[PDB]
Amino acid sequence: VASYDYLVIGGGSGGLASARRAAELGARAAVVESHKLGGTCVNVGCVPKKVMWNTAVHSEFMHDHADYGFPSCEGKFNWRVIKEKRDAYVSRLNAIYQNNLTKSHIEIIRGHAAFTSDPKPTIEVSGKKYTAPHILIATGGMPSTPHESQIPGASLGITSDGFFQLEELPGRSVIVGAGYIAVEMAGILSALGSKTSLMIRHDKVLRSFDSMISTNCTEELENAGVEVLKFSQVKEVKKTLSGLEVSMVTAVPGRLPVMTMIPDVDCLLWAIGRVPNTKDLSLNKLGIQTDDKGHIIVDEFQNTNVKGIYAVGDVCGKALLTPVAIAAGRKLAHRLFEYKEDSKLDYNNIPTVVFSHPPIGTVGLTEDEAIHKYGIENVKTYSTSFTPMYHAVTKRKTKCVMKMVCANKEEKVVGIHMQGLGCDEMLQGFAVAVKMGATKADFDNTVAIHPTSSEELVTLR
Amino acid sequence: VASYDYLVIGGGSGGLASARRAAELGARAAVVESHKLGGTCVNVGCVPKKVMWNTAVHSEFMHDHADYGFPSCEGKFNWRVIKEKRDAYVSRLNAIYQNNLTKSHIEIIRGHAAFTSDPKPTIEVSGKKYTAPHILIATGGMPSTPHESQIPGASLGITSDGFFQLEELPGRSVIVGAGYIAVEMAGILSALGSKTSLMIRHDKVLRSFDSMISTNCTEELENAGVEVLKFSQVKEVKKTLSGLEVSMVTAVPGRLPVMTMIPDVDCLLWAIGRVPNTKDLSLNKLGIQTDDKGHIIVDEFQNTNVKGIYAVGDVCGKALLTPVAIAAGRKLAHRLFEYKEDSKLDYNNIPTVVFSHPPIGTVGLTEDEAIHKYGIENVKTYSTSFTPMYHAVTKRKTKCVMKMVCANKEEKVVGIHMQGLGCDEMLQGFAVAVKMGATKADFDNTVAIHPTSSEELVTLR
Ligand SMILES: Cc1cc2nc3c(=O)[nH]c(=O)nc-3n(C[C@H](O)[C@H](O)[C@H](O)COP(=O)(O)OP(=O)(O)OC[C@H]3O[C@@H](n4cnc5c(N)ncnc54)[C@H](O)[C@@H]3O)c2cc1C
Ligand SMILES: Cc1cc2nc3c(=O)[nH]c(=O)nc-3n(C[C@H](O)[C@H](O)[C@H](O)COP(=O)(O)OP(=O)(O)OC[C@H]3O[C@@H](n4cnc5c(N)ncnc54)[C@H](O)[C@@H]3O)c2cc1C
Ligand SMILES: *CC1=C(CCCCCC(=O)O)C(=O)c2ccccc2C1=O
Ligand SMILES: *CC1=C(CCCCCC(=O)O)C(=O)c2ccccc2C1=O
Repeated sequence: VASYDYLVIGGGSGGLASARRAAELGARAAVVESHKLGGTCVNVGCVPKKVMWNTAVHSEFMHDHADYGFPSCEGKFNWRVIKEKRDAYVSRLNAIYQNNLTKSHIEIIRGHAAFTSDPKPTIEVSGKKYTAPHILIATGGMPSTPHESQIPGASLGITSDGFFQLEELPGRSVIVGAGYIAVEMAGILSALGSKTSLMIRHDKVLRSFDSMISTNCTEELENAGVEVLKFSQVKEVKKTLSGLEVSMVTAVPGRLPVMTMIPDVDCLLWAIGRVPNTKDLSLNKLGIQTDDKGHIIVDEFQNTNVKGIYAVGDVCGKALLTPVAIAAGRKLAHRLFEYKEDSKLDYNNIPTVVFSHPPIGTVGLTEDEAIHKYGIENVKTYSTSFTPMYHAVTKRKTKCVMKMVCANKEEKVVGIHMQGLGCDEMLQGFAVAVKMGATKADFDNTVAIHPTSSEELVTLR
Repeated sequence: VASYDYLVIGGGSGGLASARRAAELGARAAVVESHKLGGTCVNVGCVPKKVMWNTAVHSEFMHDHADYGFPSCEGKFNWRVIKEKRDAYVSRLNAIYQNNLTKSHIEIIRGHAAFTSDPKPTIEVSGKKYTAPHILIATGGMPSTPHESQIPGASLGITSDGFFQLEELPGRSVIVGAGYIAVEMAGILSALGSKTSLMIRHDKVLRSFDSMISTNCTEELENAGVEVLKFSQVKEVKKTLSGLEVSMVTAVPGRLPVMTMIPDVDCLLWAIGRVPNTKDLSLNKLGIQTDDKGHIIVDEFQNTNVKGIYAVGDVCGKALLTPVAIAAGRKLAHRLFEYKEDSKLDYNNIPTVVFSHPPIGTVGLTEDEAIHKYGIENVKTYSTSFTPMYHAVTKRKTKCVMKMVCANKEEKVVGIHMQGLGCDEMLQGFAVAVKMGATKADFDNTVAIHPTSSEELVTLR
């Protein structure tokens, strides 16, 4: 059996980040990947999603062209064109990167890995055994789809994975879900020309976000032309002559249930959650702990319940973002190969951007979370809403809302929430300030940059 | 004679800001304006400039419309259309603000103001004399134009003031200057279709900015189609049958000087600097101190050399920005009506954005300034350059450059400099962090937001 200092299962964001840092510290490592190196981020997540978002934004530009003094443009979008360019970009990334694994002298093991019953930490790929005193599980996850038994015909729908396989613009789309992936997909499809509906179980999207964001985002979706079907769930899906027929039940509180048949649907996209990839790792052979969802259980140092075995990224079910998987992986490498016992990722104040229209930026606690932690008596919030200057000459409008959540006497900034033009690139710097424990005084004592939307955050009344 | 509790000369950003708050604090102030209320910010500066920049940005992105999968869009810009909408927008702004002015009860005196003798601070406007225990001078400045004795025919050219009076797109434009106003005007004109040249005295633009920015900005201007005329100065201007003829002398080090006659110029714009408005204030009658340039000298509390008289804004020649004039003005009305010996604007680490293409963001010290203040041995810089993923599918390209200047062993961040897409809305948050005395560790400890350009600043190595 081949022996290494570090074995990483999964060549995605978390695995590659941890493997490369370990190698820089001298560790002899190998990465096991059953599919495409790069994982979800480059192949069916972050990167291709952003390219499609940039495309959707270009559609918004086409619409304001006349208002800005130019002759109107046609508007016939060609999905095939961007699809081909997007695929080429992903190919370049996959190539330019594989080179990095080579430069780091990290061995790549192609195939599906599974733990062996060997008393010593050992895995098997294809038919060969590999071992090491340190083994990292970074297998990520996958999109969740309903069972045929629960919702007959569910298999007729696609997920975000299928979204990236599309070669043409669906004429009519129905997205099921209220999370950020559901919101991003609905926004992109609608902006590019698809007659889009977003089906949600309650009254608003992004219910885990601050109330202001949940409310505002739902309203902007409706203003953009996305039909938000509230308190609705899919009961059945059936193939028709034109496409698919979606049977929906709407149960609004205070009203009676009603069934609706949505016809002529070209694309039914399920965006109801993610499930971890742990089913076939033979975790039981070592007694590796997981929850009833399949997530690997870990402590603050990413240790599983078994010595010498760790886990990071989507597989653990906490803060499912690329930079998080990367940071957790690198912090672990320093702990194991630089012997920094205190090296770990701080999961507090992790910033996130949702690429909606306009984009959302948030970091820290929501107003409700702050109230629960410090007591309503010790929480003070500042907020504002305005129409960005960009829309001064356009008929089409979007608004910008910002909220600052402060705690205690010194009004420590414990949360920042916003949606509006430019919020995607505006958040990072404010996140650094929040991580530093900035107070509102720190914000107010920073001179504003005029004229921008960002200056509103340092001039809150 | 008319008497008030606070007299303010100038109805601009610094004047209105101080007076408006003065009224708020229960003060009894009045403001004298010889021209349009609001000042440079709303009439011939910040706001209208940004509307024109947004228009230019629109035009630039639309050149990538076909690359993003849409049918090519023509680009015959109609200047008159935007001019009218811009004027209307400014009108709505003045009205909204005017409602807040009359609300705080502030007497507006029309006419050119000028000081008189009197053993006590007194001013006369159109024959009528006014006075008060506190007089604020906030007359701002104006564009500088060469004297006919120096450059014959110089009066044939316009300045930024005239730029905002333009009702048609000049076919051929020549902008003279290397500062940010010159850079912004050249970029807007060229983006909108004018055959544009930018004449500078040396090799690069923005020489007072960090070397990386000066170099990069000059290159981006050339890549955008702006002809940068280096080591060149205007000697004479003459009216011709088809516009203007600009006589220029070019003297590149190592080469022989040469005379060039630029024909068929439709618009010659002087952007060689600004001078303070104090030539007709008769401040000599009261011994008010000024420098050789005409700037009113003041201390940290904006006090002139004559008790009871203060000055803020562009007229003082330091940090010529709207938020600085506003803040200094508020901090003053604060001191004179709140009694806080420590109340004054901190002029350190003021952030600024230059609306070039792409935009520039900077705060803190340049690498050279830091090297001189801390010593080469105590300064370390981190920098990166990349092509934003927005261009992954476009033939046209712009780059993004970022530089972090650190000082001493803890690597305190004393400067951040960058140019690229989104940098205009990206800077504010980082400025808050720098003002807080953030170190590189603080930046690196903040989790990145992917995929964005802003995350590159927290992952520099
Ligand atoms: C549509 C979509 C949009 C998103 N947008 C964003 C965004 O804008 N920003 C952001 O920060 N995050 C975003 N995310 C989330 C981000 O992509 C994930 O958090 C990140 O990819 C997780 O990294 P990971 O390393 O845990 O797993 P993954 O990158 O999924 O990698 C796990 C790898 O392990 C391999 N593997 C699994 N089992 C085995 C085995 N037994 N043997 C060998 N190899 C195996 C897989 O094939 C895979 O390559 C998005 C996700 C989706 C789905
Ligand atoms: C083209 C251009 C673009 C700019 N872009 C930006 C930008 O994007 N961001 C930024 O922060 N800054 C920008 N600035 C700078 C900003 O506009 C100025 O810093 C700010 O307006 C200065 O405010 P102020 O109150 O000192 O003077 P001003 O606003 O110039 O006001 C002085 C007022 O006093 C009046 N006045 C003068 N003399 C007398 C007198 N004797 N009696 C009565 N009234 C008198 C004037 O007519 C005027 O209205 C720009 C400037 C220009 C020229
Ligand atoms: C998110 C992403 C990935 C997955 C990577 C984590 C790799 C980390 C490391 O080495 O520390 C890529 O593989 C990749 C490749 C080229 C360009 C962009 C990207 C990504 O954004
Ligand atoms: C820059 C600006 C100005 C100039 C003024 C100072 C106003 C300050 C204060 O009273 O506190 C405006 O007058 C104005 C009016 C409406 C909308 C925007 C603006 C500006 O950006």
